[PDB]
Amino acid sequence: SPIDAAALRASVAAALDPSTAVATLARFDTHAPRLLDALSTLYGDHADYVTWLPQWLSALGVVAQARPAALRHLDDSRAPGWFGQQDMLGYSAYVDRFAGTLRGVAERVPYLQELGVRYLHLLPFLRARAGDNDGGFAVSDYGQVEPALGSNDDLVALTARLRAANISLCADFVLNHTADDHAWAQAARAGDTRYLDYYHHFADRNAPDQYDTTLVQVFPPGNFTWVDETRQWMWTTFYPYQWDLNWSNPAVFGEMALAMLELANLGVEAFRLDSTAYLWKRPGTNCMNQPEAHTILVALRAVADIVAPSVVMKAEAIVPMAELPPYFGSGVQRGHECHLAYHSTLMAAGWSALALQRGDILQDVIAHSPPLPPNCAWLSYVRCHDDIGWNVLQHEAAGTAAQPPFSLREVAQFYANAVPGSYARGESFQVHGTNGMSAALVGVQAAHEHADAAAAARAVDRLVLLYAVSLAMPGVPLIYMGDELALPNDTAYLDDAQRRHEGRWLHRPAMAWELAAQRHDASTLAGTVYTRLRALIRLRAGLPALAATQSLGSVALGDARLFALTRGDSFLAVHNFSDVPLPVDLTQTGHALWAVLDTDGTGDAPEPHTELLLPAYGVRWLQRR
Repeated sequence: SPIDAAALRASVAAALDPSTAVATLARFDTHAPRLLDALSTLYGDHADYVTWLPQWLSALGVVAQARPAALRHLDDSRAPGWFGQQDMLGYSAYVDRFAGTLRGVAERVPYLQELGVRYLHLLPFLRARAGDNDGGFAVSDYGQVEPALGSNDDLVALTARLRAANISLCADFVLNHTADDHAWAQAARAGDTRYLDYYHHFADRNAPDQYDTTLVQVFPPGNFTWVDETRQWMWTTFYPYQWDLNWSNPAVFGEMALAMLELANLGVEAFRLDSTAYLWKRPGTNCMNQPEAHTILVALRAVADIVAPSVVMKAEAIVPMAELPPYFGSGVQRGHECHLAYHSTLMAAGWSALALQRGDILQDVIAHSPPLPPNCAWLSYVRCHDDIGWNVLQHEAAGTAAQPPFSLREVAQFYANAVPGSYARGESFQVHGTNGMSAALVGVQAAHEHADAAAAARAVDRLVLLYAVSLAMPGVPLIYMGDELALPNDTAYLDDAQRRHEGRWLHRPAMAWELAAQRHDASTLAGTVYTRLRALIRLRAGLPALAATQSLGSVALGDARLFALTRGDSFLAVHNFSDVPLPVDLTQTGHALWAVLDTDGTGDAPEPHTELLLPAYGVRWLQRR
């Protein structure tokens, strides 16, 4: 048998230089049983399995051999769980909006380094469909930088610059579907049945019709598109020019694993795995969140474990926190799937708590946050390139006997300025999500409109408060580009025939480097925000209690306006989500004489306290000494 365990190790060994292959073959021996078990489960009976597996493993070995020395070094030196250390801070941005090009990004590395960023997410920058391309999410080549943004050489140079600054690049890997002008799609359109089989194709409406009875439409239109060139119905979950890959075909698994490693070899250190819920289709289901989708992620993780162990696997899935634990792996796979998942529940709860002046909403979220397996952590965030999806908080909004319900529509209408008096200037997305920048959402725009200096200062307090919550979490707190300067909404897109249909442009502004130049000027908005965030980031970096290995807990306080969380046994963070100054008796919760840290940037001590008086929207960080 060509696929004997021994012959499989041989397929990989056949590509490696015996002299630099010891480390790779050792990791193969460790992780291959898990990988091969998963591949067998997925593809064991596929007609091409036996002929596919050995040559694919050889191709994997070839890509492993090509792994640059500088990246091999990270593989060898990075400890498990490195991405959850307390000095980890993240930043998410579009390449064009941030600095135009990959070269431009490289030139702004010192800005990121000074901010304290160790984890940089650049939104989709790989070559994407000609014309409409779903904001870069319709990918035409997983192995080539979008030319208007730069070349592969520029990416190599950028990641080398990033590594010197101790920064890790995170890139999107759109696993579920490709642009219809991807090379595989073009080969299908040219009649090559091998590549046609890289996608889901049907000669007539018979199966699509039946699938339509159980599928949920994402863009209410359709899940299938007739392609005249091939005269087939193609599965198109999202836009008609995005064809769903056929993950039941092992060739597709092989190709995508290789594309991942080839990105890693250009210096990508973390993969935002997108649209993973849709990877597996099963007749008679909604074709979402099938067990096989996780098995695929397990297999990809094992490939990374063998070839590029310093790489991080991140689930993109924006869902209620209760639905996230499967991404960290189930059963013997626990700790062997995704390293990271997004804490969207906490994000939405922050905004809700702020609008309703109810810290108890956050208390509840922390109290029920899923425990993190070893080498797993959260991405915590306040905003992102998408609208705020309130739906993740549906469960909490229903409330309980001990927790009063709240209205998600009331929160959304607040932020869309749909009720008189509101300080927010967001907009409803075409319960509907909310578009807008953090600064416009917390009251900065409205304060300016009213020429109100006091109201602007309260807005800043709210912004810093939301970020403080993220910064105390186990994992990577992720700053959305420009929030560190309180960048405002961008309305110019309304005048752009090509962009006006897309409301999310409101919160996708270009970086204003003239405001960035003001970040140390305490007398400016940019400077006040940046300095206050830096104070927290600096403290975070010096607190081992905040590392992802340490516990996360909540402390119930008598007042629903307050919110308290603990990290490990030596850190406590107390928050006031109201506009009223409120006292806290530390002895009530066994925190008497804990020291108050200098979160504001001068008190100045720190000193032991037995009680606190928290200003409106206030944050206090305390350490056990």
